[PDB]
Amino acid sequence: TCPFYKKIPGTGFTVDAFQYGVVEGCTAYFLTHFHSDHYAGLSKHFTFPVYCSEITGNLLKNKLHVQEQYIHPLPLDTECIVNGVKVVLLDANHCPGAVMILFYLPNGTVILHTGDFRADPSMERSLLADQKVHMLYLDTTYCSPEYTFPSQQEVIRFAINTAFEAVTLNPHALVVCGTYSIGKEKVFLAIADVLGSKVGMSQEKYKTLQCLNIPEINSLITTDMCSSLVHLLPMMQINFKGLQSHLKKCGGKYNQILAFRPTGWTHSNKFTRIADVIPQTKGNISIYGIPYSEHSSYLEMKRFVQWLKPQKIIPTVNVGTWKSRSTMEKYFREWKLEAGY
Ligand code: NI
Repeated sequence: TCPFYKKIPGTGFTVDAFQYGVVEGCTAYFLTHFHSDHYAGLSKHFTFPVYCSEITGNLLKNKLHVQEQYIHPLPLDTECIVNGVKVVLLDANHCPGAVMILFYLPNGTVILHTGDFRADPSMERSLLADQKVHMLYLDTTYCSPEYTFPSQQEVIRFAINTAFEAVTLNPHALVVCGTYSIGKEKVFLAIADVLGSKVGMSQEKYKTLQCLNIPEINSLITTDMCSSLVHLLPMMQINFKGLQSHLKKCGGKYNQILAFRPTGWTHSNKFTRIADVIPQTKGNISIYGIPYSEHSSYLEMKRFVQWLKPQKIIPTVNVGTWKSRSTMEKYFREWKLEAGY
């Protein structure tokens, strides 16, 4: 059944709750972003109002064929009325079109639902600064102190310098980048930009990217693989078997692959710096795992919450085990005692 952490009290609303059938008493279904664990259940047969960002609405229409009459896109940073309740969508610094949702309940309670987010100090100067938030529905994906990772900027700097050096040493090297969802477009776009290439990809992936309102996108991507030296493939294909196979397909245009797998966290982060990352190599194939995250680190999450000072926190991730739930509740209490709220 629909879990309680997907329901917004005092409303008829649910958040990211499309796989339970008809949720009894739900008058409006919000969708924070277009990732499959969140949209699971939507299709062209859905006949209830869906509230979301413009970008998420483009992907619902074009990829899932949800009918236009049920898609209700809202602008960001704008007070809107939904079934009689004031809401605001805020940028979540996750993947394209990803939002956080502020609900202003008739009784005076204010609720923030983060969806999936990567907390950032810039959020401390949004419409969040303007009033008190009583309840926080929090993306706790990396809510443990072992989860450190570098800034997105440091990671992109590493990838750009690595690719540029490899291809300048060998003009017959191909660069490959893995993907299985929207998000992390900076990795492959930044590398293509430094090499003066477009990124080549499948028709299905090109269609997905043309939904994202990225400026000058027609200048950066293509379905012509032959004219491109940065290829996107399914993340599943980013291994030695899959990459050897792909190299055969390029008809001796290339004699070397340099591949990037943008992982979330991997336990080489507890020891190794970004400057010190090395690839796995077999023959003329090298694979780099790079820690490009679109979720908060433990420290970024802690700063956000100690800034916001909510009265109650409801985790939305890692809620399935008692040991996880109990550990998270211990960090929340530490945070509150250290900061004094
Ligand atoms: Ni997500």
